[PDB]
Amino acid sequence: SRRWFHPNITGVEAENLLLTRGVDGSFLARPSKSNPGDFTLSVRRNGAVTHIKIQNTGDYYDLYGGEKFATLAELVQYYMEHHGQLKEKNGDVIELKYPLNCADPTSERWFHGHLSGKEAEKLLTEKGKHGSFLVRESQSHPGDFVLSVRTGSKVTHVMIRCQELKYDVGGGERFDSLTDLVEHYKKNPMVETLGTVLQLKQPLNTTRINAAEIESRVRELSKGFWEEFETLQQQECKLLYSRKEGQRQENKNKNRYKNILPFDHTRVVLHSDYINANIIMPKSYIATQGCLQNTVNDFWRMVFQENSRVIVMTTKEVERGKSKCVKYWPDEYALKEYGVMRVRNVKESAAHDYTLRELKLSKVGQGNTERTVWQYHFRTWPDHGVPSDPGGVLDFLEEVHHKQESIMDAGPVVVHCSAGIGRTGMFIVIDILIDIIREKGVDCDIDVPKTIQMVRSQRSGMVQTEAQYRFIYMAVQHYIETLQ
Repeated sequence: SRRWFHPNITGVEAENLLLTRGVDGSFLARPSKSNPGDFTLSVRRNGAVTHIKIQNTGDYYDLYGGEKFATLAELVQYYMEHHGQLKEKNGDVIELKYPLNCADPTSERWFHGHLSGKEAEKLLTEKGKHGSFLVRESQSHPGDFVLSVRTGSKVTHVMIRCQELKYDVGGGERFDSLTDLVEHYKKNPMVETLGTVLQLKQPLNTTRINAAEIESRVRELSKGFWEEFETLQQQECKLLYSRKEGQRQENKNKNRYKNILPFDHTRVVLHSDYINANIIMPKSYIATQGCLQNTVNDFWRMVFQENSRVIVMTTKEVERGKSKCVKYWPDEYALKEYGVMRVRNVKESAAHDYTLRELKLSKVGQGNTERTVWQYHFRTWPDHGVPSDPGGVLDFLEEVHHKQESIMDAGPVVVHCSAGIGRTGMFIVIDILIDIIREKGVDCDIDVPKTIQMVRSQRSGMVQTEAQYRFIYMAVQHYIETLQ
């Protein structure tokens, strides 16, 4: 529910809360202030609390003394089911049982704060349609709040009272949080004495902009990005789709990371049929993990079957001493057979930021089925964080786009890194956003969080860090600004 995630809590605070309001098996998750980017899973057992690090360095969440995951939500779901798997001192097992809910509404899409009554009516006027709503703090009766809704023709305002940390609309139920209050009236709408029904359909969109004003939006978010990224993160519980196929005993060894699996509904099916990969539709894409030694034949079968002619590799084979992907292509001028798949490395050309490999791909025994597959291999991604300038990624992407565009009836573009969710998500999203622009010019509407959220519903946790989030904005602004 993401209720168990507390965006504005301290470690000490976390300990008090679990100790007073919680019980054994209670837990919560919070950003770690012991060096940002991290997160902590705070859990109570034996009348005491332990804090457990989870790292995200761009590729995944790594629970210490636990598995690797695509989202915190998937992490929590996994340990709230599979009991005995979450171990403490490499021995003691901790049980996640009782999510300790957060009454802090800052990460809701519908929540603003700071905002005036009039600036509310303007945005609900400019941007809103039937059902759109927001909550803001009352300025006139401070400590209270106001819910404003459009019936798109009309803006209605409802006072929300805070009475010793409980919320009400002046009668009826007193709720533990504004989220509960909101969720209650989204399903149990209010009626005006007059007959109009206040449907709370969708929160007001405060992220879609005209592309011509990304310079503006960025500087605003630059003193911002975090609240917005976190608002998106809070939406990940809506995205817990089934991932049964990757979880079969037969398929387990085909996954590089056990718990980072493809959604059943968008997975690439091989005509065994399993590969850890998904179709991403916004030009379509396939997002996949870096090959294992034992999935290389599957990888090429996939490329063949889908008629993909471009492949984008966003990782070095080894980074920070860790293997990310196995070399799955021939030396230059060599030919190899991968099961029934044959690939020749016809030529390589290095540029500053990447290497290009021209590969010929075919089924063994059927030379009529040959086609040129172009592999772009991004080599300059840094150890930590993201690149300083987006010019590299950009020229890389524009070059990829043009190769794709110059081949008739080309299939999806295959994008991968290691888990296939971090840089992989970041590249696809950037590419989707620029596509819109090359088509519709500069006078058009783009929406970063919503675009990521659309992609997240097709493969788990696409775009992993706030650092990748910020980078997307920088990348698009750059492209915009150099279009003049």
